[PDB]
Amino acid sequence: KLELRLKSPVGAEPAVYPWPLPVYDKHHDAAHEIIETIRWVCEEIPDLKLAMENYVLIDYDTKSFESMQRLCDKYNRAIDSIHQLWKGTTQPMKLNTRPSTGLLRHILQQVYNHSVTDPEKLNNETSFDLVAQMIDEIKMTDDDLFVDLGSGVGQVVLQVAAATNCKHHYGVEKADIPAKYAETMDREFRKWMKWYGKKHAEYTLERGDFLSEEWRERIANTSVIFVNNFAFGPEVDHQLKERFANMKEGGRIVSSKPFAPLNFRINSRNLSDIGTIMRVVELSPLKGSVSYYLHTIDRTILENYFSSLKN
Ligand SMILES: CC(C)N(CCCNC(=O)Nc1ccc(C(C)(C)C)cc1)C[C@H]1O[C@@H](n2ccc3c(N)ncnc32)[C@H](O)[C@@H]1O
Repeated sequence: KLELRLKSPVGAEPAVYPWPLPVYDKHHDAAHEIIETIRWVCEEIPDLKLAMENYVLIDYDTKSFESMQRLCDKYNRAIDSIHQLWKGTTQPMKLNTRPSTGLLRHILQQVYNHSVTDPEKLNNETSFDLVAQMIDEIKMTDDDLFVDLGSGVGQVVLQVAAATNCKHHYGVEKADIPAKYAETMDREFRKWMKWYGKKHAEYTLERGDFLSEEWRERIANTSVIFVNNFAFGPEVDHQLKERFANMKEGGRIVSSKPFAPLNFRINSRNLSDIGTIMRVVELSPLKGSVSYYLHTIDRTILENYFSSLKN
């Protein structure tokens, strides 16, 4: 039990890593998780950054236990010192805050790397930045209800719940492997958010089938749906159209394949198509990453067709 330990900046249980430090995949290992965690805690707390300014931006040897041990001791002592500074007159750091996008990206990486330990069993990454663009574009409020349809190991739900104020966030997933992993991710996410002292809106990861009778009314009372439908066959896409027809006004759907055409002009031969009750717009892709679509339930376009004929 050689070990490295990192103290929480808010008194939660320390993160404990074994030595030699594990490798996650060809591009991520525990050594760098540690270094990046330290650096993010220095951004969280400016005094900490000052206290180890002469240590945080030097490229330690991640293969020497002593070099890594020196980094963690330097950090752990600085934390002890900050916790004393807060005991005095100096006020602590706020505990109600949401994590910045950078920090959240780092947390979700370590949560994933700690939860999904054999990513071969998920055979049968860059989703974070795409989801982040969408979070910036699709404004959400404490009124809204969020769902990720086919939520996987849950990371997109975790991202949105950490970023927005919605009253609730849901993921729904039918396969047992990803649902198993989702339970761990949930566990880890709560651990590390506590560890960093950061807030999240409420969320739930469920096992279930979003095309079932139970989910019909749930979809109808959902105001924000994300669905990566790029590989759904036409049966499933037709099933979802049926579900979305019952959505309240203003309800939003963001997808990769559109559920109604952009050009849709309403006429007598198509007046029952879903295109009659929703605006559709193509959303800008991220330079580095391809088409995404925003559907907003607007029944007034049906109204304007009936008002027009009535003239
Ligand atoms: C590809 C989709 C469908 N899904 C993605 C899992 C991670 N979530 C995710 O990528 N969300 C997301 C990401 C980006 C976007 C945008 C690009 C911004 C539009 C939108 C959504 C895969 C999971 O859906 C599950 N799924 C598929 C059908 C099925 C079912 N009817 N009920 C239950 N779960 C089911 C399937 O078992 C997979 O675990």
